[PDB]
Amino acid sequence: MQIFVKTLTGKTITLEVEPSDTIENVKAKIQDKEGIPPDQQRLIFAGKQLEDGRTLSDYNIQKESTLHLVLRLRGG
Ligand SMILES: [Pt+2]
Ligand SMILES: [Pt+2]
Ligand SMILES: [Pt+2]
Repeated sequence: MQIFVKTLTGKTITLEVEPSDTIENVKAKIQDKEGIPPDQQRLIFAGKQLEDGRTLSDYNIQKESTLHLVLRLRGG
C-alpha cells in the first residue's frame, strides 16, 4: 500500500506499508527516509493523532491516504 506523509514544511515522502503495520513501524520507516527520530514524530489522520501501538488497519488507512506529520517539541 502506497501512502504519503506530509510535513508542515510541505515536503511529502512516499512510504510502502501494509494494514498490518503499527504506527510505531510507520514512524520507523519515516526515520529511515527522512531522518526524524520517532519520539519527535506526531502523526495525524482523519482528525486523529495516531497511537503507536495501533495498526494502519485500525484507522482504516487505505491506498494513497495522506498522514500529516507534526513534530513534538522536546524542551520548550
Ligand atoms: Pt505495498
Ligand atoms: Pt500544504
Ligand atoms: Pt493534508
